[PDB]
Amino acid sequence: DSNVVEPTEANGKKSHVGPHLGSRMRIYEYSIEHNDAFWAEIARRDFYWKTTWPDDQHVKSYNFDKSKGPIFVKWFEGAVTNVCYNALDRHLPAHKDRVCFYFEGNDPSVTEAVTYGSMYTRVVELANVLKYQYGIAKGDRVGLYLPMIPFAAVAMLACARIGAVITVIFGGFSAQALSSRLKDAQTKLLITADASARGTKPIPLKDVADEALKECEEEGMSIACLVAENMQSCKMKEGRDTWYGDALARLTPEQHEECPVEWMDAEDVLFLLYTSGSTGKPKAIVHTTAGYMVYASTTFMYSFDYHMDDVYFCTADIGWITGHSYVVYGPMIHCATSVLFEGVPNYPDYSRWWQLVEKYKVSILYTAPTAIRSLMQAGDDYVKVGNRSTLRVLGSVGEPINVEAWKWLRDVGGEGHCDVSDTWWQTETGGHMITPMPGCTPMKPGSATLPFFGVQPVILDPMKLHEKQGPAEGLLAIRAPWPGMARTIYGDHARFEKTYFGVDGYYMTGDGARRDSDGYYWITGRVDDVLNVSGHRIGTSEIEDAVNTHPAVVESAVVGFPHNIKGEGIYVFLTFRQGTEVTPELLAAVKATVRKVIGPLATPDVMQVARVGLPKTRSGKIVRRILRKVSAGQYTELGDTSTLANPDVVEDLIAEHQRLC
Ligand SMILES: Nc1ncnc2c1ncn2[C@@H]1O[C@H](COP(=O)(O)O)[C@@H](O)[C@H]1O
Ligand SMILES: [Cl-]
Ligand SMILES: [Cl-]
Ligand SMILES: [K+]
Repeated sequence: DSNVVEPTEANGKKSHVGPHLGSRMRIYEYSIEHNDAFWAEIARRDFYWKTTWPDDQHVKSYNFDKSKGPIFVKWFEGAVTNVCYNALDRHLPAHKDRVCFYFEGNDPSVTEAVTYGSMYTRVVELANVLKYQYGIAKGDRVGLYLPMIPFAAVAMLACARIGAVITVIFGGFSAQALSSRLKDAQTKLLITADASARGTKPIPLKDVADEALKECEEEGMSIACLVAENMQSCKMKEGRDTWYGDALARLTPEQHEECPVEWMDAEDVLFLLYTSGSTGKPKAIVHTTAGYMVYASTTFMYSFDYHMDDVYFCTADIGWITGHSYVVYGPMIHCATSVLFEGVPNYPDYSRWWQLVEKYKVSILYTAPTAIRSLMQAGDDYVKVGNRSTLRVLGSVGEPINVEAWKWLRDVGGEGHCDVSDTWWQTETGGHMITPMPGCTPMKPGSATLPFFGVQPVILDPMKLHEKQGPAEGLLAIRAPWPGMARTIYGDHARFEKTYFGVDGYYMTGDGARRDSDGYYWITGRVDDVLNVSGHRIGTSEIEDAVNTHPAVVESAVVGFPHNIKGEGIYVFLTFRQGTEVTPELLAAVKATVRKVIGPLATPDVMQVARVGLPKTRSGKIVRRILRKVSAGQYTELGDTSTLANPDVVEDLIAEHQRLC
């Protein structure tokens, strides 16, 4: 095809796989036909095991078919390992002087090169604080509410080292959203920081944590709080709250040097990550130890073709799966040199990421289509002042990338001497599932291209629910297990089977897709009422619930709409009680309610008042198709109105939307 972009010659010569698609397809075919041997050989080559699994030929067991029994997946069962030891200890002493993180703060005068040796010291100190001052035991839950600073990685690895289970709460979440997660995960300890800064905006962290802990205490939980000094005179509750500096001082000197490793079974839980579904409140996706460890690290190495002479920079936050797999765990297990950045691409100005690229000789950069589009809007002058000669791989994650942004990323940001890895995956898959690999994969802008090693995607007919062969469009599903797959939903396996295994034999992704005549996949987006807003998965029912907590609100309906920067924006239709004085202030207060309940990531982009009411059937069900079409200006595609109790409303909905948009 004419839209194919060939991999660069230089990347082809460097590739772990090889210089042409045949090289990839050789390994892929083996990884499907000899799936157990493939993963056993990868596992043996790339990771330390205290104890190996008993049989290379059977490293997985599973059931994808509800009629046979409960759904389950296990990998490397019988093996013993530790994630911290693989990310940190095994790299010493040879690499003690290698940089692990080139850290930069929001303020560009705040910088630190943190070596693997220094990370070991930091992690050993914290692990001992958790063990001997908090009595954190194997399997206990620990919450993290942290900015993108070295201590965030340190805390994730320390918890891994002692077998604690982390649940990371994105620093953008509100106090109520943090509290809900702490309660549901039953965390014994919260680790946070005094505060951070994003651009000119203060990011309170401990002050937010204070309200959240107060909420948890009103519900009878007892949660201790350990606070890192990032910027302060934060309110510290006596007996509950400790400064990390005061904890460090209570360590004996040899506890700055040694902390024993908890040796973990393969299916021991590593972390819980709360994720939005189509219904109900967000639920925690459960990842265990060995299979996730293997999958996240192996995708890191191949999807980005990471070598030891590469310098890697992922712009994603630890509050999301991308920062778990591709900021902390994956990169450090392969002993990568990474850039860790606390701030934003536009502070001090829009050259900031390019200043980081040139300063640290970044060769692999992993970011999001929404960020690329904002840089595009900002103007190319902010890119072209920077030396980009070291870049050779650029990655895109979290939402579909339009052809214009792809081309701009590669030919402006990467100066035309870069391969682009558009990686499709989700929280539930642990790691990349469909992705280009640099040097060996011809690229089609906008396509994730081919399945990762060991992955068998399919297109299911939305009607017949069987596999469709050849070029086809339908539901994207995976027909076989891979080591990184989530093992359950915390406390709700029933919902897990319902959500992902409604079609016996398959993992249902929740995404739509088209596979073309070359076998390349094109992901079309969620097929359920889940939005991807600036790359962030968020459920429409959660936003409606938050909107409806305002006392003036009678009812709301939330839909996504196309957005030229964010990919998808948040559109709110709502009705107020009779007599309400509707002003921009009131609308702003309803937005603030959403931001208090959830956080700024859920901020409504458009608020439309249904002066006559929402379109509902005679049974009271809101007809969401009308609202989706109206919010997108697709006035001609509204569809059926014959089941509306109130067909009079349709004219107003269009009229008002035209007024606004
Ligand atoms: N490369 C991509 N192309 C298209 N959609 C993506 C891509 N990566 C992530 N997504 C979307 O993001 C969802 C997962 O969000 P999360 O679980 O938060 O990582 C997927 O189900 C997709 O809808
Ligand atoms: Cl040990
Ligand atoms: Cl290497
Ligand atoms: K996403």
